[PDB]
Amino acid sequence: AWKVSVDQDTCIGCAICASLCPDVFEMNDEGKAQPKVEVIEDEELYNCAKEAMEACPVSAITIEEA
Ligand code: F3S
Ligand SMILES: [Co+2]
Repeated sequence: AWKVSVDQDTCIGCAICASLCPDVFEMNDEGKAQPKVEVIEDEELYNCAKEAMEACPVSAITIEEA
């Protein structure tokens, strides 16, 4: 279980995330990333989403674990 989130104020619509890792991060009505999933449990999906996080220029991707 890894829930993903994206601070809506930090984000600039740079869009490395939607590339890179597309099953996970999708560009909303106002050009700010959002996730397509409320939970990730596949690890290869996770990998791509952590990749995204390590990459986002303004770093507004936060992944989370329970
Ligand atoms: S800028 Fe926002 S659009 Fe994605 S790559 Fe960073 S979270
Ligand atoms: Co389960």
